[PDB]
Amino acid sequence: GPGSMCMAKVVLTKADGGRVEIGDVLEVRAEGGAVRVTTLFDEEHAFPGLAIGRVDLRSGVISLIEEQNR
Amino acid sequence: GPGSMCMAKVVLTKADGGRVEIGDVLEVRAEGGAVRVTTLFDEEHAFPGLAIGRVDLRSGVISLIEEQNR
Repeated sequence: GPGSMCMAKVVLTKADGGRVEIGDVLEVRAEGGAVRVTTLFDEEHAFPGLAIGRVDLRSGVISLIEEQNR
Repeated sequence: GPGSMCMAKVVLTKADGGRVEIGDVLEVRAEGGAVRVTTLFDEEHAFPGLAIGRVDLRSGVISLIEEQNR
């Protein structure tokens, strides 16, 4: 495979129209009308109004999508 | 090298109470009404009524859940 190894990364778009990325994730979950995600920094994030849309293991990218379209 | 990236694996539960797995996946996608997933064999799969529930990077397990709970 590739010349080195890393954990996955998350990417999302806010209701503000801005974007956020989270590197070195240990886990991601769709739960309670939100996405939760946890890192090797012992930090945990939460993003309401999202769901897990795509997982691309060729590059380790996890793309989130808005669960509402209104 | 030594050390290199490796593919995830998917798990899901059927309406019969049995379970199904897909090993060494290149990609997984959700479309709200279904999940779809592709392997290193150039073989692709589809599962209506599911969505992506979690991605656990500690083990490489992707787990699917039912898109309605009613």
